[PDB]
Amino acid sequence: LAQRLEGLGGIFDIPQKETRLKELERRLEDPSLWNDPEAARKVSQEAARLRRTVDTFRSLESDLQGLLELMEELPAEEREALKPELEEAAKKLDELYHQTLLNFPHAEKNAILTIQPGAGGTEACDWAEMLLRMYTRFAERQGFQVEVVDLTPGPEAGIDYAQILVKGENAYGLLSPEAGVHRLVRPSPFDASGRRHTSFAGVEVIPEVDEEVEVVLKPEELRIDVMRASGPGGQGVNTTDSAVRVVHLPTGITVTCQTTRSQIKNKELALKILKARLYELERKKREEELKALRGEVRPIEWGSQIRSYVLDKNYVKDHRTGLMRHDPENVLDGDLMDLIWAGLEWKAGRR
Repeated sequence: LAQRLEGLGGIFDIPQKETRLKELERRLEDPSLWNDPEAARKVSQEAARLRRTVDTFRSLESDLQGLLELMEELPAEEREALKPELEEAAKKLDELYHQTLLNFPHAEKNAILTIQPGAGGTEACDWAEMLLRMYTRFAERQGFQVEVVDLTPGPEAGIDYAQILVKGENAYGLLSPEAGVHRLVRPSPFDASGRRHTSFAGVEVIPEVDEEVEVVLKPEELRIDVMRASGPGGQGVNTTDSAVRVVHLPTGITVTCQTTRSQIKNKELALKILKARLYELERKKREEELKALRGEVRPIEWGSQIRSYVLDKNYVKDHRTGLMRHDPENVLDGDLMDLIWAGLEWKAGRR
């Protein structure tokens, strides 16, 4: 299959677009439309990378009969001058594949992940907090920083809403195939009869883009509110603390943010998120469009849960990818990579 990566890694169409990014950049009247010349050198990496693909499969296929020398002799002065080029290769292969699985759009950008319970009652709020812990642990073990933009606790337990900002390379991309509905099956700690409950929570992920590509906001298009959760009776120093709710009147889109103390840094974040949600509202719409042009029915949508975590029977099962894991306790503690790559491939495989 890594043989067929060169299959949909496009290597017959890509060897022709390379000698193109250069010609448009050769004419002196290129920087006339500035927004095109800046993405012709960046896209020209794909011009040089393909040779880096054949050059690596030739270097790789050395191994197809390279260790023939070492399996015939063990010391190797000349051969170990080629093997340290194989780990730059063995690890250049994974890279390639995982590199190609990550190039969409904004795959590179940080991520804004949001969780809200669905049906199930108290069970669903606990489940939502569980997913939050899962993604927080996921970030943790990946070297990403997490900024709890907001976190609304639930009536009786768990959370009623949560929204985080995961900062790190390809946060969006990696987390992107996780957007969807998640189903939980197990007996509820909240119900005395050991009756299995079924609970749901949905997860969203959009990317935190570059604000330059984002619209600009009219102060008169917003309604800033400074909120103080709700202190039980004691509202003396609780009359003005630090959380701000920005509303975007034209849409009704709203963003709340209690990350820090400085009420002024929070407005900044609330607005950084808000901007990105509008940006998302656009793309979503700019795509409901190409359907107008030869798109009369339903595209490709998955209604029920994308993944199931059924604990009393000890397995986690991704219904799209098909990947089944027997250690839900690990999945639930952050170990998500294998579920992700698989999702990325399932998503790629359909573009």
